[PDB]
Amino acid sequence: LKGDHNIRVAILDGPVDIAHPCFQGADLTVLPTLAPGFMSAHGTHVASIIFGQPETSVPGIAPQCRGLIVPIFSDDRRRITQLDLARGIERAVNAGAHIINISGGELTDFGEADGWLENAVSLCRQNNVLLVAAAGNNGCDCLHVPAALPAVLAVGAMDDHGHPLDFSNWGSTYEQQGILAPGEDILGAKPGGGTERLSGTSFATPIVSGVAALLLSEQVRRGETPDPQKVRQLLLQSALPCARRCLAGRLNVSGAFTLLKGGNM
Repeated sequence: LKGDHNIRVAILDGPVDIAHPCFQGADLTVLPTLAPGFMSAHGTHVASIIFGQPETSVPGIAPQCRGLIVPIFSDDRRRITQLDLARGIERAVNAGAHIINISGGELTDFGEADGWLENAVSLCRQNNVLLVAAAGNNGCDCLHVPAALPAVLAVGAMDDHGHPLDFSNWGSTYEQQGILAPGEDILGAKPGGGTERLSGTSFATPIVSGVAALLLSEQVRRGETPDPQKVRQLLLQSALPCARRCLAGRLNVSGAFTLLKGGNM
């Protein structure tokens, strides 16, 4: 119940401290940084939530999955453009990612995006790759991209008691394609060593990516072809009611696994 090395999860972000103790034993491949917001800038923390090893300072959700660390920057100090993100997504698709985790995003009018990014996200849809992205922390009837784009799984933040956090964005498109996941005081690794608990849709997002990876890993165990876009559908269909701030509902892992096996909740 800890993942499968045949299931590939990509982290698209800023720098990731792969020397952190929690990644000792993790199956992590770092794609090279190429020649010349969307970066959460919590790359180490985000990655640890999925791939942190059992018995280390950060136990991850899917420590047996194959991780791909994909830089979406050339220089970490420069604004990440939509083309920077698009190229990162394409690199992740080309590397065989099943799931692509984007803990960053930008606030928009109503989820519009320019051509490069729209096309990169459509490529995921066309190739059955699941993009999971942070809803944003503006606390309004608001949409981020890539979270609000077609076939993306948007992720909002709820507290320990299952209530939406006030900062988590709740624009209407999220009602069809967003779910709430734990996003208050989520444990993760600090670059340079140590750990910390942080709050935000950036941390809720990798929880969902990790759960999606576990669902795909169970498909493998069942002798079924991994199906990232069906997994998105199952996470949405199994989400529990809390009203607009609930999005499609609250992440429901047991319900998702029940639906995965064709059961009923």
